[PDB]
Amino acid sequence: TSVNERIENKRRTALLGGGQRRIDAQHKRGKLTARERISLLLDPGSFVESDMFVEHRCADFGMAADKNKFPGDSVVTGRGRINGRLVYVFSQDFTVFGGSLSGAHAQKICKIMDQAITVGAPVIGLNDSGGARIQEGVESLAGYADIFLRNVTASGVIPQISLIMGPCAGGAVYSPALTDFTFMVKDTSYLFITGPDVVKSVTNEDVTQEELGGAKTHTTMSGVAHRAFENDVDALCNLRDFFNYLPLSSQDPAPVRECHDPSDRLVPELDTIVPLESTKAYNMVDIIHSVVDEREFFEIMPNYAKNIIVGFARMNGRTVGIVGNQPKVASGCLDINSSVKGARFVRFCDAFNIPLITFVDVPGFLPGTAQEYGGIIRHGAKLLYAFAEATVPKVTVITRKAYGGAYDVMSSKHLCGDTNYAWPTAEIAVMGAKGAVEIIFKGHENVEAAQAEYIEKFANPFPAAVRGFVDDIIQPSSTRARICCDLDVLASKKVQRPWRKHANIPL
Amino acid sequence: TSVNERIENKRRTALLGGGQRRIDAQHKRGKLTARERISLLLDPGSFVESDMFVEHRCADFGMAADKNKFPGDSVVTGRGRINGRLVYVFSQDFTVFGGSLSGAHAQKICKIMDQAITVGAPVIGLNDSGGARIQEGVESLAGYADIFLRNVTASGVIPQISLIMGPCAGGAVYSPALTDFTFMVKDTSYLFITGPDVVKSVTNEDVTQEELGGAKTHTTMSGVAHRAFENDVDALCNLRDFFNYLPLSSQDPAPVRECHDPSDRLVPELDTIVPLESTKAYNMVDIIHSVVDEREFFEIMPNYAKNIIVGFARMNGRTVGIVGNQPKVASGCLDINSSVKGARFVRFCDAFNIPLITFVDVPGFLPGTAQEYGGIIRHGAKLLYAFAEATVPKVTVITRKAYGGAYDVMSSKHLCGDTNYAWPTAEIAVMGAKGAVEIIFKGHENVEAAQAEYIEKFANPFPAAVRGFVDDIIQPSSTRARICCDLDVLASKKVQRPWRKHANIPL
Ligand SMILES: *C(=O)CCCC[C@@H]1SC[C@@H]2NC(=O)N[C@@H]21
Ligand SMILES: *C(=O)CCCC[C@@H]1SC[C@@H]2NC(=O)N[C@@H]21
Repeated sequence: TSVNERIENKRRTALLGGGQRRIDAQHKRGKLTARERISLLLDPGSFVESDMFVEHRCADFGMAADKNKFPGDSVVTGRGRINGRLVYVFSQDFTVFGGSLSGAHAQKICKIMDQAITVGAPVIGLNDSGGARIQEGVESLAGYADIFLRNVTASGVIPQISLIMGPCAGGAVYSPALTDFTFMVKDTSYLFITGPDVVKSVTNEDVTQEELGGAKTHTTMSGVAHRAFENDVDALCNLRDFFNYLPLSSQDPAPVRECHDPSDRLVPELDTIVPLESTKAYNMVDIIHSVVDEREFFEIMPNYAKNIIVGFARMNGRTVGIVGNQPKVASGCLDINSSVKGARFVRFCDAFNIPLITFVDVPGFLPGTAQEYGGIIRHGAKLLYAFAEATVPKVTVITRKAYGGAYDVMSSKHLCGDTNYAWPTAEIAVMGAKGAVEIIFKGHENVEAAQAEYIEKFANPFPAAVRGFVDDIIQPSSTRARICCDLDVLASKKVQRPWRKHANIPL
Repeated sequence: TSVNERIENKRRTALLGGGQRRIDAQHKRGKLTARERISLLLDPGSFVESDMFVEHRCADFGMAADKNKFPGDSVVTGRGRINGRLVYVFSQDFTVFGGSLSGAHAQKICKIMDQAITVGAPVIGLNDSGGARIQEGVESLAGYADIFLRNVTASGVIPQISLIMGPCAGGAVYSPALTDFTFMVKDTSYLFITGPDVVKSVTNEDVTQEELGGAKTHTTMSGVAHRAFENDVDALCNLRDFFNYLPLSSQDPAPVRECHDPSDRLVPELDTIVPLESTKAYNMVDIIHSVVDEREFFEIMPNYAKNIIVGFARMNGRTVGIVGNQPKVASGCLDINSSVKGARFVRFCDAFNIPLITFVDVPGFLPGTAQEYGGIIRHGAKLLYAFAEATVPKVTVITRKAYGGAYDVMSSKHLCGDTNYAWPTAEIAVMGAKGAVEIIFKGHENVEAAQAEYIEKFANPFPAAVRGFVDDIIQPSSTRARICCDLDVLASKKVQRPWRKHANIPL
């Protein structure tokens, strides 16, 4: 056998992976293989695979046998482009040793992370594993340590996107916790530290795989996964479109893309969304959809902390992040869960120079022992900090209510905001007229007259505007045009801040 | 066997190394072991050994047998102090696998280099090896690559001192080429890429070990080793004293140490060293010894390029570097070899904030085809650059001759010097009076009168001094006091220079 023949056989084996019968199982299971997934993700013909001939060096427990020598060592790594833009990817291959992490496995992933940091290119990981490769022992633990170090170092330098498309257990579960966004695939992906076998052995509780770490749990109740997609093909199609929003590095401005939607059009549909009756809820999403370019909005965590809306959109071609209250759910009140989702989203957009638009309608905080015992004070400070720290353009629109300390938490002008607009129905106060009059006028005669006088003077947007809290009071139909104008002039804004070794968010 | 018993046996094996019989050979050979050498080098009780329990992971060619498992894997690494000052060291142990370099071998060395860079501590290596460990194959080549990368990265950050105390072959020979100073041990150390067996196989020439790569060759003819010491014990004793001159990092000022030698004393011995007869040589070393604190001078490469003197000394407690000509050898003329030694010494002292004192007495360059064919133009530019680039205090004293372009090469005031003094016998000119008059007065009558007129006006230190080339003309007896005064006021001097990615020395 010649050298060239050996090489050709090594290429064909790396392409097959764990063997055709294991591929057949993956397809029976409704899953794509690691190499098929890359072909869908990246532009045709743009993918360049690295280190395809790397094999493990472990010789213990029979691992020195030729029957265990799978070139590629369970990961596909390399670089490519999505719509002409450079991206680094890796995808874990479940057909070789179960997708378990070896020393060399982690290495290959680390090397492309080092290039991505060096050139300033994003990294997308497609995760699917069973955990560490116990046959090597502590080399897989060193593998995890090296990946974790890169994931932390890359934070704020390049965006890191993780899509989980299968099981995930052991140390693998912490890389999505270090990246910026985590997505899952409904009823196909799992994310858990230990399996149901350990849970039942430790505590006398019964649980199945879908209940312990299923995609529905992590997108609806734990707040870990940002969005689950129906299947592998739809998940990668939406991932490509999501990719188009983000810059390649934090040194880059928010991407600007060709846009046909006139920036100066009016939106008459906004003038009557907000009811005059204070106890009538409305859907904030109708406002978000009508303002954003071509009515396209990418919603993050649609099923978790529904009282606050966060997501991506484009206005006049430029990527922006949108945060707003949802009065339809829990009167639009802040709670622990909403503060966690908000702070994380805001922090990402600030780090990568993506402007923020805030739609405020918040009557206060959710009362009760469930929130007080949960540390609502500690968690609420997370959203206040996330806005106060921001140095990217911030445009706030107040649609109806902003009572109490929630006024400042939801990116008020006094946290170094750029512009703040009020709609005619906006009301800014420490509390509603009923509470304020009962406290201010206590024991006096003709309280009912005092109630009428207070409402006429303070139950509107004027006592705040005349003080400099609001820059203008605008007709809702003009909101989009007003925001577009601010975005196109604040984009070159820089501010100074004292030197710090690093930030100290309340956590 | 309990866990504690196993640990105690692992400690005793690491201390023994390659076994008592191999130690016996080392002592028969007149050599100390790697651990005995550290005890001599570092302050008693200050040494802390790291990673004493590390073993190789190679399982091929029988390397998995328990009989090959030597804890420490042929290197002693760790940290300590010399006179209270932190230093990182490693010493290669020849008794385990011949001192050959394994993957893990290089690792352990790299880890202490990473700490030394992080804290700002010097590194001293004691080298003794036979080359790569061929049983591992390409892992030892990766080992060399990682060491080389650290040695380059540390340059200009911490000083790196290498003492070779045994054979050195293969890739190992390049680490002393990356460090700042290389020392050897006479008739015990060797430094060669390939052995005499390869040389005789390639070319029809006979050579022995001492001729191919002996300490005498590298200190006298190739200019690679800075100084050879008689034996292992004397080599480490002089190394400790050398260590006391250098700062721990380039962020530190030149060390200042208690000194009893008055800074303002006169040195009458200098007034009559330089003869009035222009063709009478004198020994520059008598001037150097009489100026420096307590007449202590550390001479570098005493037997190579004897026409130029470089070394370390202290004036008023502060470490300084001294460069000067030696008129005793080749009239004090510059050549290829002298330019190489000078530029390297000057560059080190500048990088680590050690002031320079220059004693100039140079009639020009060595003529002939031996120098022209050797690239005297290219090599002479090395010393000119090394001085011109310097940003540390530079004090120049001109004792007798400075003709031609050599005037500027030997750190003239026009290369951003701080002070420049002339002795009464100094003469600065493009060329001597005889050549200048024959060229200026060609074909004229009464040339002999023109010769007398030229000598009376130009053959002294005045045509340069009246132009601003010399700051003062001083009596030699006051030289030391004048230099001490300049050093104590230039020490806080900083200059600005345009931004550069990196320097581009002519090479
Ligand atoms: C009736 O008195 C209940 C009042 C709750 C109104 C809302 S709920 C959360 C905010 N906190 C608060 O005190 N008022 C707001
Ligand atoms: C006799 O004419 C030889 C003159 C050499 C004098 C010295 S040697 C090196 C310098 N170069 C030079 O032209 N003169 C100096």
